[PDB]
Parts: sequence; structure tokens; C-alpha cells
Amino acid sequence: SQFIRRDIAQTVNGSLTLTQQTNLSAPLVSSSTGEFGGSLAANRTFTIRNTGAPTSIVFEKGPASGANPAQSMSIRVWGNQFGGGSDTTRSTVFEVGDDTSHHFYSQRNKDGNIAFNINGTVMPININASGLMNVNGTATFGRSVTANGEFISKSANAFRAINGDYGFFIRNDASNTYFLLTAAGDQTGGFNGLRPLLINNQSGQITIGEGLIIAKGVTINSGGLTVNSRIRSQGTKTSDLYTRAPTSDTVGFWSIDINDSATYNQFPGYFKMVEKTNEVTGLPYLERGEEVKSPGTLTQFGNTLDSLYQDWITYPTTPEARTTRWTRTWQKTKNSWSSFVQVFDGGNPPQPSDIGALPSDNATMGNLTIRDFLRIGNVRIVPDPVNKTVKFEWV
Amino acid sequence: SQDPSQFIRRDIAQTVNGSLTLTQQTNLSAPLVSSSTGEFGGSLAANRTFTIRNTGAPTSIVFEKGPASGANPAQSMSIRVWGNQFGGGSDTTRSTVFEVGDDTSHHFYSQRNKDGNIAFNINGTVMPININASGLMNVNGTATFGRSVTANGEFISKSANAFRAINGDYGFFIRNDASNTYFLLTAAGDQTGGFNGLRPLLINNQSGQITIGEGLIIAKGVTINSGGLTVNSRIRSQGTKTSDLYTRAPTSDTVGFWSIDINDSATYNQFPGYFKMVEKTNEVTGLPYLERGEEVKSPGTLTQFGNTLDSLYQDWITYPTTPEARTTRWTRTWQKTKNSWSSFVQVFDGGNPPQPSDIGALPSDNATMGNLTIRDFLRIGNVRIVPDPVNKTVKFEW
Amino acid sequence: SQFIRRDIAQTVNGSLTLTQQTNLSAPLVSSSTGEFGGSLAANRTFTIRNTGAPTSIVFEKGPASGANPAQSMSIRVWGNQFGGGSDTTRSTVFEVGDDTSHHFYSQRNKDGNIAFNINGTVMPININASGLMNVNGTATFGRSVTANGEFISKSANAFRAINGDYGFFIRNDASNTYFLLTAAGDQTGGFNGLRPLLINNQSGQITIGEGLIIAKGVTINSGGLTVNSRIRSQGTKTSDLYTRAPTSDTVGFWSIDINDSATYNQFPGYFKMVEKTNEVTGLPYLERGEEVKSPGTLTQFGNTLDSLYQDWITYPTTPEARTTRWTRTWQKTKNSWSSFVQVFDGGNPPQPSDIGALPSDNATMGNLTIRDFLRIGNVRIVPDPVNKTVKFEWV
Repeated sequence: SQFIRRDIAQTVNGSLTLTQQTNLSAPLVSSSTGEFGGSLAANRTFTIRNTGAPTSIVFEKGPASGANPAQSMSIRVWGNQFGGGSDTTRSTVFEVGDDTSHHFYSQRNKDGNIAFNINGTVMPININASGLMNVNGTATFGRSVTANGEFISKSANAFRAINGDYGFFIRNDASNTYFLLTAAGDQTGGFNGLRPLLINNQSGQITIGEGLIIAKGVTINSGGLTVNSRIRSQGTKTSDLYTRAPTSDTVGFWSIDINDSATYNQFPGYFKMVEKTNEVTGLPYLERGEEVKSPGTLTQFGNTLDSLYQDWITYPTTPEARTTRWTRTWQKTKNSWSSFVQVFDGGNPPQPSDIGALPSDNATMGNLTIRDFLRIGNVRIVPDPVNKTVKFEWV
Repeated sequence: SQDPSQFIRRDIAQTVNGSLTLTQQTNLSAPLVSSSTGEFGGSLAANRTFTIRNTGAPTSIVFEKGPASGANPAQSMSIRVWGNQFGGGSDTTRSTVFEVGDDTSHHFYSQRNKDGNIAFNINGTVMPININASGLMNVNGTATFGRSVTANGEFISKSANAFRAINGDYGFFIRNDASNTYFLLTAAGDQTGGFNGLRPLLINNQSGQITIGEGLIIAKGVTINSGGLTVNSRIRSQGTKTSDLYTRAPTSDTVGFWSIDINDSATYNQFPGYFKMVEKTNEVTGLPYLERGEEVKSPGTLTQFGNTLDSLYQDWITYPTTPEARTTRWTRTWQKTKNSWSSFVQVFDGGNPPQPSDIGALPSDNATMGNLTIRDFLRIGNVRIVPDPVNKTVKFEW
Repeated sequence: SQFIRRDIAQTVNGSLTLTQQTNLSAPLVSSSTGEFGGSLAANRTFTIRNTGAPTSIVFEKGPASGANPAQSMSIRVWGNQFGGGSDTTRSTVFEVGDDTSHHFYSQRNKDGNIAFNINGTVMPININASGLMNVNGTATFGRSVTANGEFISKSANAFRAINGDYGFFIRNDASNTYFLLTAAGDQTGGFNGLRPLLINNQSGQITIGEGLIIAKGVTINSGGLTVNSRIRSQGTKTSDLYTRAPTSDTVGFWSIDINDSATYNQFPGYFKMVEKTNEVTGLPYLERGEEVKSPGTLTQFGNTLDSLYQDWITYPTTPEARTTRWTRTWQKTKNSWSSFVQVFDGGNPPQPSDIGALPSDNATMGNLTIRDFLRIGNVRIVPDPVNKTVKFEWV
């Protein structure tokens, strides 16, 4: 009776020490602890039971040598829903980490949602998120960035292209949208004084501030044009300007400086003028001399092949030369230019021979008729219509 | 109690057929090997390694939730290592899966699929501090960045509305609708919305032709290299009005076409005025003619034409500012070689005709002249005077 | 002797085999291993002890059947800070994975910082990062991308909008910023030959290379305008052009082709000219005939309602027709156009009656005075004013 029996159930009240292998073929059921100085193994399932305190696995750090960690680590499954206090939303938490702080944890809250928190930098190879993305800090991309949706910036300086010494960028300052440039070597900085293009956010009016060059034509459909402070409409100078029929490309307003002898010999020149004086009145008048070829400005007006005309103004290249203007008109139905005619002005007056008038002095004519009187020197000759009589008076 | 084989022997191997209950500390110094289970009501510890063996069913660790109190979880959790490559069915790509989670659904899992690649799936929101990915990135949902976004490569949008800058009440954005690329604006307070009626700038995607639809202002000059210009429906080329316009030599900046309204006496007193006309009538023919009076100073338009310092001329047109005033035109030409403007000359027209003294013609009436020669006949009243060239005689007829 | 006692401490030197349930109610303390062929369970805590070598848990793969994994997996807690060698920065590492490679690990380095490394693709639903973002490879977004800060590209081709057959993009090639277009069907490719708009990064000067259209008006504040090689300023043609007072919208330079009888019958026409000949000199002169209505160009100059004038030029639509120019001036204070006056030119010379001069032949006048001599045929008549005499001479 004070020995243990091998055939029936017994209760051992002494402390046993087993020096040989122990073999079990039925459940081991303990109400206390289990320390093993060697490794341990179980089949299929290991369960950590909970009787009021959260369950955990602890990985000891061991001695500070070899491949051992600096701190012990643990896996703990816990919560605060039943904790009674400010926060009770962390329903189920699977937490990993060490003596200092957690490394990471996954959790399901009361609302049923799952979060996987990392207390540092996550370092994946690839990322593939099926839902949203939020990043509070600066983002950097090593290659292209493609979106099926819209790119949106809430920064004034919104979109920037950097290359070489210069940064170009789009800036919305709520009043206007600017296309701006940086100083050389300040690619990430602010804008310089240049204002290449801007758009008024309210009116849509565009302003270009550093000059504009256009190729292949400009058309203003409405509102007209205002220019400060000059317009150079420079026509196409060809050798055949005198006889060149207009085309749809050459109609319109323009000017050409014809300064080459080969061409302006074909155009009208100016006239040498001689100043003469009336012996009687002392009033001067100009008399036309020889035609002299001269360079000049050819100017065209009119917008269609029906409506087109030209002015030819000569300019002096010699100290004694004078300026004379000429005009012509395009004749579509005749398919030719009208002949140049001289413009009459104070420097190129019409001549008595040009209009069919009698010269003021030294004149010769076929016949003349006088009604009231004819004075010769001091002798007046007066007809008397009532009778058939003439009177010779003198003073 | 009788045979000595009904007690356990202490020196040799024994087989116990009774259930032992050990109430004191038990000490082992050799392997414990069971073919059955192990329940401990207290904690457990082992050295170096814990192994969960597999004999046909996947292995797991279970963390029980316990009573709903203190720091306990609402649900039990488990770590399970499993797969489906040998499962026999639709999917056999999940070779090795390390899964953590609870009664409801998994929290996360890492897996190596059959092609050998590793994936780490999170059934919710991953919440790191920093992110550093050595490879690709894909996001199916909306993305938001709290500060700048910098790329060594190209930003590419496949949206019609592709790039938007929002500030204050306005959103500006670039829109490619496949036919044209637009720079557009939103209504005030609709920064993320669609475009209004405004069309600031657009580009034809096929021709590259640009259309500006809300007006254009330019500074520091414009040049059209080709194609010319067409304007609807007027052009105001506004010249620089200075005090010395009368004697001002042209410069490379002032050559070209323009007009100036010279409306200040201080300046137009220097310019030609208009002439007063008096309408007189020939007693004989009854036909009227205009005779020039006094010159009267007047404001006017000065217009320049010509594009170079060689080729340049001006017209001066006066306009009336008094009820009886008249309009007269004048012309001049730039003389480079002489370095001066030619003097203004009067333009002759129906309202400002040339005078007989201007052209050297005899007045139609009350005229006085040096000498005259008549060839055929001279009539005075009713008396004709006719030369006979063959003889030396004149005859007097009635 | 040599049976086990059940009331006092005993040492068992034989290998016991327990075929029935074993019940413990006090600590089990082993210096060796523990294999269980069934499941295992403990309360509250399981601890893996470390005596010089890193601790781990192993999940066996089992037979290749059912839901078993292809490879065994393990959790290992280790480090290299005390390893003595090239790298000692991995202080505490919690690593999970298999024989081929690690699946993932979290680590605290010697600097105290935490990293969570994933040896593959991380696949979350949502992402919410409180700090920075870096991606070395290509990135793709399925919807919109919004930044509170600036978007910056360091690529030449910086920003691209793709739709339909065409890709539009902004390109900074360090010298100039271009707005470029792709060939049809090459949306991700390079630019074609088109050059819609460019901006010089140094000067800000804009160049448009494929033509320009403007609506609602253009204003050049400075620098003027230069055009190659013509300007068509097309005025607004209305039915009341003859009497139409200018408005602020119609002042300025333009031309109109008035080709409809309903309108040009109101304007001056041209004059038929007849060629006459001086009986004495044989020199021809032109005499004015009938006025014939004709289409023409109406051209306006001047920029204000004070400063404004027009020229009216007629063009021939019939073989015998001639061209005549006319002029008028806007009289603001009188609120009317001055009446059209004829321009005198070689083709439309003034008539003797227009200027008050005596015709060169067959003339009639009121009175005449001669000072020097009067010749009639062969008879000279010479006054001698001093002594009061007349002389009758012959040639």
C-alpha cells in the first residue's frame, strides 16, 4: 500500500524523478507548468489557453553572442474592448515586437475593419493596392507615373518640368494662371521676372508678355486689332512688281521699298521742277521738266482681286531730287493694272498744257473774244452795244 | 496487492496499466515521448525550437480569447500554414501560405505561389510610417498626397481632363478630348467641376493650329514670319505722339504704318492748316470755281506709311473743329540722304483746287498779262479783228 | 527493495511506459526533450528559451496532399549585432519564411529604427502612410491622383495627356519648353513635326508655328507688329456705308469692296474723259465728261472719333471704264462726313472751269489788260507808257 501499483489507478504523493525515457500512450493532463530543457514538438495544433489574461509567445534573446537578437520578442493577442476606459475600439490585436516598442500589429476594431500597422518603414518590392492610397509626406518616383484619372494639385505652383538649367511651371494664384520660368540654376525655386503666358481665371483673356512669333498665318475673327506703336506690312519684293497680277496670296495691304535700278526704271520717276515768276503779279509757279527715274515705296491697299489699288511714292537719293506720287488700280475684267497717273500737289502742280488752259504770260492762241473792255498799256477799248461803236479811252 | 508484479519496479523498464496522478513536482532527465495529447493548466516553456508536426493536416497555433475582461481580445486568433497545390481542384497556385487572423476572416497572409513568387496580402489598411518599394506600384483607387510628388519620369494621364491646378475659387485644367487639346477654366466655387463657356486656348491635335477665344494681349512685339494677317474688322495702329512730330527723324522703332491724332494747338500750329474757299462765278459761263483764302491752323491726323529708313512717307489730313472749317490734305516724304522730311505740299482736290497762280495759267476774267498773240481773230464786243497773213492787213467786221 | 514508494521522494531508474491518462498537479521539470504525437496546449504563455542559439517555431509541410503546404515554414528571432563581422546593424529580427527564401521580416537596427521588409508584392486594400513615399519602378494609378503640393518631373517629356489617337505633352529640353503632339496612334511615343507652341526658357519669347486664330480681339501694348507678307483689314460692310457715322468699334484702318449697285450708286463714280488737242501746240489735254457709277474700294484711316478719314477708289467692270479717286473726312463736331471731293490726277486732271482759268482756245472773257505788247496775226501793238503812245508794227 505504500508502494505504487502497476495495475490500477494510483495517486503518488511523493516527488518522482525519472532518469530514463518516459513513454506515454494516453493524454497528459496537468494543472500546472511545464519546463523543457530541450526542444519540444506537438502534432497539428498548439493552443495557448486564456483564463483572464492575454495569450502570448515569447522568443528569448539569450546571451549577447553569436546570432542572438539584442532584445527578446513577443507575439501577443490582446484587446481593450472590455478594458473599461477611454478607448475600447481595439477589439482584436495581433501584435509583434520587443521590450522597446511594437514592430507591427494587425487589428480588427469594433466596426469590424482591419488595419495592419507598421512602426517604421515598409520595404516591399512591388505594391499592388486594390483600394485607396494616402501619403502625408513627400513622394518620389523613379520612373513614369501613369493615371487613368486626373492629376490634381492644390498648390499654387502646380506642375513643374525641370531640365538642364531651367524649370518651367504652371502656377494658379487664384487670380491668374501663369506659365512661368525659373532663374538658371534655380530649377526648384520661384519665378523670375519673365511672364511668357498668363490666363485670367475670370475672363479667359490671355496675355503674352515677352513677345510673340507666329508662322503660317494669323486670323482675327472678331474684335479687331490694336497696335502700339507701328505696323510693318512687308510685301514680297519680286522683279516683276510693275506687271505682276495679284493673286489670293498677294492681295491685301503692304509696302515695298523698291531700291534697285533694274526695277524702278520701269516705274514712273519724279519731275525736275523749275521755279518761274509771273512778271505781272510777282507770284511764283512751278514748271515741269524732265522725268527722272528714282527708287520709291510701292504701297498696296484692298483685300480682294476685285478691290485692289496701289500708290507709288518716290524718294530722293540725290541732293537735287524731288518727290512725286503716282497711282494705279487693278482691273480684274481687263486683267491688267491701270496705267500710273501723276498725283497733283503743290510740289508737282498740273501744267497749263495738262488742263487746256492759257498760260499766264507769253501765250499764243487761235482766237479770243472780249465783252467789256480791252486795255493795251494805257489805252482802253470799250464796245458800245446800243449803237455800233467803239471808244478809245486812256489812263 | 499480492503478486510482486502488481507493483511498479524501480530498476528496470516497466509498463503501467493504471492511471497515475502525480501531486508533487516531477523531474525528467530523459526524453518524454507521447503518442497522445498534452494539456497544461499553467505556462509552458521549451529550449531553442518548437516544432508543430504534420501528419496529413495543416499546422496551426491558436491564441484563445478567454473571458471578455481586462486586456483580452474579442476573438481568438490563429496562425496557420497551409496550401492547395496538392488539394485537387480549380486553384492549385497557392503553394505555401502563412496566414494570420480570426474567426471572421484573415487579417493577413504571406504566400509563395507555384510560380515561386511571394505575396503579402493584407485584408485591410496597411498603415506604415515610410514606404520604400524597390519595384513596381499599382493603385486601383483614388490616391492622395499631402505634399509634393516628384518623378524622374513622365507623368501621364489617360483622362480627358488630364492636369488640374486648383487655387482660390478657380480650377485651371488641360483637357484632351481626342480632337483638340484645351486649356480650360471652371466656374467660381466649382474648382473640381467641369468647364464653363470660356475657351482661353485650344490646339488642334491634327494640324497644331492654335485658337485663342477670349482675346489676346501682347507685349514686347509681334512678328508673323509667314502666312500674313487677316483682321475682322478694323486695325488701330496707334503711333507715338511726341511734341516734335513735325521735325522728328524716323528711327528703326518708328518706321512703319500708323496714325496719330494731333489735337493740341502747340503741335498742329507747326503743321499746315486748311484753306478758306470762296465760291465765285464766271460772268460768261456761269460755272462756279473756288478761290483760295487765308490758311487756318487746325488739328489733324498724321499717318505714316513705309517700312524702312529709306522708304517712308506721311500724309497730313486736317479735320474741322469749328462750324465753318474745311478739310485739306498734305503730303511729305522722308529724305534719308538729305536727312530731312521734304516740306509738306498741298494735295489738289475738288474741295481744294489748284489756283491759276499756282500753275501759271491766265485767270478767266479781270486778268492782266505781259503779252499775247492771236492768230485767227480777236473780237471786242461786236467788232471782229481778222488778220490776213498773205498780205499785211487786218480787217474790221461786225 | 527496488519497488517505487508512493508517499516519499523516489528516483525511478527504469523506463516507464504509461498506457493510461497521466495527471499532474505540480510543475513538470525536464532537462530533455518533449515529443507529442497529438496536439498540445498550455495556459497564458509559451516561452522559447535561448541558451546561445536563436529561437524558432517550425510549421511542418507534411505529405503532399489535402491542404498541406509545399514547403515547411518557420518564425525565427535572431540578430547579428553580437556576431562579429562586416554587418552588425541587424539588432533584432523577426523573420518568417521557408527553405527557399524569407517571406518577410520586421527588424530593429542598432540605430533603433524599425523596418518591415517584404520579399515580394505587398497587397493591401487601402494604404495610409503617415510619412514619406519612394518607388523606384513604374507606378500606375487607376483613378485620380491629388497632391496638396507640387508635381515635379525631371523628364524631358514631363506631362502627357492621352486621348483617342493623340497624345499631347509638355517637353522641356533645357533650351525651350514645347507643347507637342504625337502621331495618330502613337500616343505614348515621341513628337511629330508639328510645333504648336514653344517658350524660350531664357527670354520667355513664345513662338507659334502652325498658325494662330484669335477671337474677341487683339491688343499689342508695345513693340509693334511686323507681318510677312500682307494684311487684310476687312471692314464691316453695311447698306448705309455712305452715311454711317463711325462708332468706337468701327474707327480704325480697313478696306471694303463695295460691289453692289444698291450701294455704289450712292457713291461718286468715275468720269468719262475725252482727248482734246491744242490747235497751236499739238499737245493733248483731257476734258471731263459724264459721271458713271461704279463699284469701288472704301478705305478708312485714323484711330479715334475725332481723327478719321476715308478714300473711295473706283474700279472698272467694263472695257471703257476709268478709275477715279475721292476723299472725305469725318467731322466730329458737325457729326457728318465731309462731302466727297475728287482727287486730281493725270487721269482726272482739273478743268479750267474748276479753277477759274481761261481756256487755251476759243475763249471768251469779260476784260483783259496788256502791259508789254499785243500781236494780232502779223501786226504788233506796242505801248510806250512813259510818253503815252501806241505803236503798230509788222513782222
